[PDB]
Amino acid sequence: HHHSGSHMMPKRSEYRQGTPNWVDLQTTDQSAAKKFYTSLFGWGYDDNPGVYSMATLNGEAVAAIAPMPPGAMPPIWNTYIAVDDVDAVVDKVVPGGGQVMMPAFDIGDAGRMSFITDPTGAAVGLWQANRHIGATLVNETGTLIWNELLTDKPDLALAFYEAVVGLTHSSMYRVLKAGDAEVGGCMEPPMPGVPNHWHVYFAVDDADATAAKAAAAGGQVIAEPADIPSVGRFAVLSDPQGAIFSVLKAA
Ligand SMILES: OC[C@@H](O)[C@H](O)[C@@H](O)CO
Ligand SMILES: [Cl-]
Ligand SMILES: [Cl-]
Repeated sequence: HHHSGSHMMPKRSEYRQGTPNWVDLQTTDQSAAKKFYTSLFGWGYDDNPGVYSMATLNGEAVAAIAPMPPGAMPPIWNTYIAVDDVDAVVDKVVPGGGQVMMPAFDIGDAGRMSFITDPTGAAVGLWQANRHIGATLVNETGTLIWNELLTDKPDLALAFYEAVVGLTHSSMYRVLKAGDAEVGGCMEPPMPGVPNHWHVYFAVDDADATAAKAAAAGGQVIAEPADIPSVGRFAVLSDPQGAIFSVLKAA
């Protein structure tokens, strides 16, 4: 890991524990990644001292792009889940059958985080906010719309998130809940050779158009645009550096 009123706009100023709160990209070429994600999503950036490049859209923080640490590596989109007391949560990880990959530490005055794996090996950050809460805009076009745990052992994984952050779920595909709020999903991965991981979806107006634009911008279409019944339409894409993520047009 690199750190080593119902109709209102979906602004966020707070995250309940268990809610995915943030995604960031660690990459081999920050400059190039910036241009690519601008091409797809229209992001601007605020560089903060390497440099952590905060992606912005309509005056709101939506994600970030970070440089790699030493060692080697394929670029990756990281997911973070909000927690009230990261130290307390971390204390439950090993008893719950997971691993603490990166022990808890303070990131400037942004917050405090740990990087863990669940018992199925899917990695996720635990984020205790100080100055930085996470995304201040979600769901809208160009922003984070869904976080999905792709794992070959959903119930085992989800028992762990219940024990450690209090996430519950219901089946319909598993929809994850932090209290009464739906905050993400979980299912078995699409193909052999896909590691268990937290998958990142950004909202788009037209999955097909975005997929075409991705290829034209030097990325790759990993899974061509396809419909998910009653949900909408998605494509799985790679940026030109190799980082995989999906785009979703919701119906
Ligand atoms: O519960 C708060 C979350 O931000 C939800 O509004 C998003 O839809 C999760 O994807
Ligand atoms: Cl470039
Ligand atoms: Cl392609």
